Amino acid sequence: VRQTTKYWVHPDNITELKLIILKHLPVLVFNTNKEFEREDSAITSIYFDNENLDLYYGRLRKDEGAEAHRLRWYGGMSTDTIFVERKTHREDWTGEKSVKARFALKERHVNDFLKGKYTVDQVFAKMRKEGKKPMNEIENLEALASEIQYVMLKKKLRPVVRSFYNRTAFQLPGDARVRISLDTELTMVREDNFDGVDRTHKNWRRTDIGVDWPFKQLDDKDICRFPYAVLEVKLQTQLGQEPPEWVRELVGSHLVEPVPKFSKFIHGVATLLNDKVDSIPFWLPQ
Repeated sequence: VRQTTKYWVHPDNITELKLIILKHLPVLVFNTNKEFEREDSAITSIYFDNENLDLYYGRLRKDEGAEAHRLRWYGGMSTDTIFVERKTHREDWTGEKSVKARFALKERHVNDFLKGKYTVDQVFAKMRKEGKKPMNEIENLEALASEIQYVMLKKKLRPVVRSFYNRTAFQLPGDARVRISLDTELTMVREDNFDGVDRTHKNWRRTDIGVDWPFKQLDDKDICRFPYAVLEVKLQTQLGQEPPEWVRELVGSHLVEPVPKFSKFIHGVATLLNDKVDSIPFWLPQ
């Protein structure tokens, strides 16, 4: 049985919270000398929606099958691999869950792919040629890309909001019993042109910022500097036991504030496009 929960963490409780976790879990690092630079922690996502904000409303109301679409990269602006990600909301008798699917695209192909000029076949030509991945897996990835490209064109999606944050990942590899992420410097930035400002100049992302938090060059109206860290806890508890006592103690402690449905996408839209949206998540006033 797997459970996911999200919490806010006041800046005054961040260090103390880290000390508790690191007592039990290692931090993942991605260089072999186990040294890391400032940009290594960065994760940036460009969320797409249309001018009616169809996707925002779908995710807000938690419609069955409501999709969120985002283009994500890890690290700094030299990063060339862009993840085209789709999150789907699911509900049934067993309860709730989030389903994520993604495929990878070189940066220089992104615009052209989104316009339907660069086809899915073209996208996966090198992958098929290589013969590394089994054919069925390739055909299923291509179906994913076709579905995403179709919605993008069909619903006229465009860049709307960017989330940026630094993520620390606490996890002992090959052990999913407990996985914890702490996101700091959380920021949302406008990427839309809804007020007539062509923020991306028809690129898939603005280029007047990189990962240079705190992004002092942005106009105040374009940015939301979130005050709290966001903590996410992914448990895979073996039926029919309970989650580790240190995990339970932690989540129930004064250190964290549970915000079950929290969503950086939804927070960004509601905060930055406040005069435009007609419904608001319940972690915000009304």
